[PDB]
Amino acid sequence: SGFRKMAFPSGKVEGCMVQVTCGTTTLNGLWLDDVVYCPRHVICTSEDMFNPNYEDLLIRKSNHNFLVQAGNVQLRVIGHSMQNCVLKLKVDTANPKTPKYKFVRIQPGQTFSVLACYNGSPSGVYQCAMRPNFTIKGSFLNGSCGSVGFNIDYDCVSFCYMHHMVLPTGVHAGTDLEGNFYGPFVDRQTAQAAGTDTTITVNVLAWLYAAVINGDRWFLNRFTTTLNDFNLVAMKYNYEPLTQDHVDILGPLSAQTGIAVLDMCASLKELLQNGMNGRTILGSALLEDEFTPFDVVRQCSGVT
Amino acid sequence: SGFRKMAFPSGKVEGCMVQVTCGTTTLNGLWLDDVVYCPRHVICTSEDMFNPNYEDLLIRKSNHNFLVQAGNVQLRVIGHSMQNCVLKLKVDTANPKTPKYKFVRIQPGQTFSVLACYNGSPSGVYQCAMRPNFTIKGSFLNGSCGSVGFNIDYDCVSFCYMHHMVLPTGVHAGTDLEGNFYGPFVDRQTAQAAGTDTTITVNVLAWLYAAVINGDRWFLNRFTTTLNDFNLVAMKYNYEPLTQDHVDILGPLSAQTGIAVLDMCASLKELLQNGMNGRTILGSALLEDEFTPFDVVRQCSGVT
Ligand SMILES: Cn1cnc(Cn2c(=O)nc(Nc3cc4cn(C)nc4cc3Cl)n(Cc3cc(F)c(F)cc3F)c2=O)n1
Ligand SMILES: Cn1cnc(Cn2c(=O)nc(Nc3cc4cn(C)nc4cc3Cl)n(Cc3cc(F)c(F)cc3F)c2=O)n1
Repeated sequence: SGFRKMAFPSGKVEGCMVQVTCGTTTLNGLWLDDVVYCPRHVICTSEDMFNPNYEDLLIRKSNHNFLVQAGNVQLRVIGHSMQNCVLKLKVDTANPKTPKYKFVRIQPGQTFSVLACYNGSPSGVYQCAMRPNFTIKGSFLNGSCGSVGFNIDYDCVSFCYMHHMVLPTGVHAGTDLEGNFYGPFVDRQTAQAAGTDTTITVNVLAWLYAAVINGDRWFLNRFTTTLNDFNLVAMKYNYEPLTQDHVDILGPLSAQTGIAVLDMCASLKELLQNGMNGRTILGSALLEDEFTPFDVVRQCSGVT
Repeated sequence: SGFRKMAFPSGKVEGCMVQVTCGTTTLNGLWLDDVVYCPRHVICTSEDMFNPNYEDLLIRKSNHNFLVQAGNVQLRVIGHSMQNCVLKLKVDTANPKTPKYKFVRIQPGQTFSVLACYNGSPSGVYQCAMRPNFTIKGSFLNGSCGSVGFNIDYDCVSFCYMHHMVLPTGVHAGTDLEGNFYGPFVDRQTAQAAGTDTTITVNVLAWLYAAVINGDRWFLNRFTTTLNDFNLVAMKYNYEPLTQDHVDILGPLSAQTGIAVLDMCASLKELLQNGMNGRTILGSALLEDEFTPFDVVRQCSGVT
């Protein structure tokens, strides 16, 4: 009962966060086994940030230029290498708190938990989604560079995001853990613009199901639509088109609830055209698109 | 930049969660030093839950009736005692992962993070507020009894909530860690009703400040009101009355923003009377009342 923006427990990640300083530039890094992963922007002095030549800056550095602090313990840098936009600092000590992990790239519309960190120190946890324009609507202040996003699958942490920068619109941009940006951005301190964002339709439908599971039923009706008639309406309102694979993903919720996907699509059509008229769904007055079908199952049926 | 429902990192609590079984009844408990704290409802068999006589049930038990599992490790119960609605199971091993901690009772309107647990296993983290009617709007399934709420002050975990039960309306009720209920509830499986809830006015004002800090300014105006004129309007709309101490708490946000509290109160007056007319604030179409003034400072200025 109830429905909240729920993050994954963050303890397994917290013991991996460290602080990385290179001269007067400092940010967060991720310590797994005997490697520390962090944004390569850390080798920039303030003069280099606008237009860095990262290959040039890196060859001018040595291992002792890199200060890595894990709490009070200092870690000895014994090697360094660049992989796309991340720096890999080999250290002399393997992190005894290394969880089982993997590096995965997520798709637009998927959700993950962020551990926001400052000076190597975990500060807070929240859930967000990768937007279709490859930015996230995070909550980050100065000093959060290197903070990570992750999911938990049983025992295993899947890292999927490393925070790099803020865009002029206030949204955030970053890379996967192999250093490849999400979206068309580059790691330099310039004004870069995001493409126009759209609403994640399958998620809105997942959330309507969650509402029906929690006793909000006022928006349902008899009608059924077809994919094509729906998608014609979706596009007018800046919603991602719906596919057959989307419909199939919503299968478990369809079953548990007794409402066909195309049945629920007709309700969504109505909500889009007529609005909500001061009514709320799951305590919201807007259609919420940052819960996936898996988030709903996890919170309305049970997974630990 | 950005604004999210942010929870505290949960790692320090996660290593304290255990599973407590007494016959066929099972729930979560909190292992600190050599004590395990859990809801006393665990000594009820299914027949006892409607109208337990807890003093009777407890004397009929012995230490070996209590199965406590910390992951795979079983803990040896060497003593038991009841304190109001919580059971204290003394065990033979002190939890090596015990953080610095304290037990504090929170006031209505304050916020805290919940670690929702099942079978002793941490499942998710979210932030919520204690409502003025002493319930919380949580997200909990069967098996979450004993889950805890907490805050973090530097190094120190302040535990403030132990989850007991769900009410017919879908909201949740629990105790502090000394076993005293929040609100007029009792730990038995009967239908109990909550008092009528109200909106936490000081929090709504804290959130309007957060919006101004993040560039949402459309709702501001010239007018100033007085406490008395505002409180006259607040009460018509089921808002908690505002006090001088509330005004003082909003001091830091007033300063950082250049907008007097009574200035912001006039905007809130307008929003209450005219509504928002399809505009949003911080991505919400409702006035949000579950961020305290301290939550806003923490997320818009910086505290780790
Ligand atoms: C407001 N906000 C929201 N998210 C962010 C993230 N972020 C950040 O934390 N820091 C950045 N630049 C740095 C300045 C430094 C000054 N010192 C002493 N050390 C510093 C280290 C960093 Cl990383 N930036 C900007 C930024 C970071 C990049 F990694 C990048 F490739 C381009 C950029 F423009 C930043 O966005 N701040
Ligand atoms: C849907 N929901 C939302 N929150 C809750 C919390 N909660 C819970 O998890 N369990 C409860 N009763 C139990 C049944 C058991 C069956 N077995 C085998 N073991 C059990 C243990 C418990 Cl605790 N309840 C009900 C409940 C729990 C109390 F602690 C109480 F004092 C009165 C109550 F009515 C419950 O609300 N479920």
